[PDB]
Amino acid sequence: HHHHHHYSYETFLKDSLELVKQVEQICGVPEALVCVMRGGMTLTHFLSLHWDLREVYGINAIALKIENIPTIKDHLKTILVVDEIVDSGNSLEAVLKVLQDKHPDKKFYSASLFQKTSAKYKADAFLKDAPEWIDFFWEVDLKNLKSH
Amino acid sequence: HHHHYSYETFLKDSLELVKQVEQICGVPEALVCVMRGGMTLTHFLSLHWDLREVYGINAISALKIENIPTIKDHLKTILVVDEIVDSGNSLEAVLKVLQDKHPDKKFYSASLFQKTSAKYKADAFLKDAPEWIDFFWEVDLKNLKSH
Ligand SMILES: O=c1[nH]cnc2c(CNCCCP(=O)(O)O)c[nH]c12
Repeated sequence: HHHHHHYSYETFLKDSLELVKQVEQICGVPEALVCVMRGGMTLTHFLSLHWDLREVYGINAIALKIENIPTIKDHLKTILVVDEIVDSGNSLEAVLKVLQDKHPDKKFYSASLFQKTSAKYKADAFLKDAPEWIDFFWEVDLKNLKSH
Repeated sequence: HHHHYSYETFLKDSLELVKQVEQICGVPEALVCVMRGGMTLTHFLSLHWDLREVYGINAISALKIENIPTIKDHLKTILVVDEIVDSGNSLEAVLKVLQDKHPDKKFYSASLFQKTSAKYKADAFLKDAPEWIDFFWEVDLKNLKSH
């Protein structure tokens, strides 16, 4: 069927620097992050430490219900929503919808490492077109290590 | 003196943490990530255990616990994860609010590092905390940029 793409820790570090650069071009350094769990956790960890951001919020998604919706402090105006891949785009669109409804005065930008060209909804910042089959080091490294 | 905690060491430690946690409470039913320190660790653990119920909580310094999660009713065995226990003050305050808000659930804590003189200790930890540790999620990205 489809060929097997893999995203390593070293590629993640290189791309994260480029992601930082592109986010700063579009909205400056964010004042807070919303991590889409689980996919965005490692990325948002690295980004929040790089930008010295202590305001890091989480949000979950499942025909979609968005769960654990954060309540962002009033003085935070520029928020970056972070996920690792946008496939159909349905989850990210729903996440941004509930976040902006709840906080109409704030500006939410979205960033993803990978982005399907066919997605109905695209992140404001993304680095790479998503192939049909790609796995990530946070998914596969532990078990190959356990297998050895 | 200065320890760089690498991605490779973190992988090996994460498997051992899984083993130690399962010995104590079995496989957890959900995770609470202490942000930011527990983020990457909770990401790897939740994927390893195939757990989608992952919650965040914030401990910011003086000390305030913020963004207290509402854990669903059917989840009873919860693992709270952070990367290092120093004084133990922030983990102790996280557990107290979680237990206060969910008196029906059992919360266990796990850390990679724990300093021996900590006033409050995690249920499960792997290594004594040395004088200072650079974690790869803290330094690798600025080091790559600057070299
Ligand atoms: O060597 C270290 N590297 C990175 N971070 C730390 C910290 C702060 N986080 C620990 C939890 C705060 P506490 O409430 O337990 O005191 C202490 N030492 C180190």
